[PDB]
Amino acid sequence: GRENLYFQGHMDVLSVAGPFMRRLMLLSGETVNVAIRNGNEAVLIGQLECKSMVRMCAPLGSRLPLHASGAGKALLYPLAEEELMSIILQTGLQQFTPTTLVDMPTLLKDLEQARELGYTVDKEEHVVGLNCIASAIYDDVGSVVAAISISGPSSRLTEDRFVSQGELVRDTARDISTALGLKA
Repeated sequence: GRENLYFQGHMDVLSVAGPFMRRLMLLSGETVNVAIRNGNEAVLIGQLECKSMVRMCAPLGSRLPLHASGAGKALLYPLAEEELMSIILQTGLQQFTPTTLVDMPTLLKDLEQARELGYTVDKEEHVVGLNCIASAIYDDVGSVVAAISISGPSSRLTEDRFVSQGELVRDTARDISTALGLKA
């Protein structure tokens, strides 16, 4: 079912996300990605690149770590601690950069913060020089079905912009969730 990469629910998120991905790319100036959970990794299924020659440009289908990428963490923060414990038992907490979160308590502390703010921040935890800011997309029952993120060079998506961009990503995710809920 939803464990299939081509699951219709995933495609439904893509079908309504277009307009919002466009607005987010324009307002943030960075590449916008849509990821879903598959095989205990975050897989990029939608993307809209920004126009800058230097940017994030992983291909669709790229598989990202759930505990170390912004997109991955956005798929994790809505989950109950028991499910999180289950996932990590199987994936482990591979270190990708010098600051990756590789301990369960720090990871949980970070996800609790993202749940309070409605967005997560990945500051070079996956790829050196790449910051990712992401937020969960939810279905009619409040379950997380996907995540949207802006990803770009750490020198451009700087710390002084995390709050303004985080709120824009959260609002964007919120609108996608709403659009997904419409019966057209």
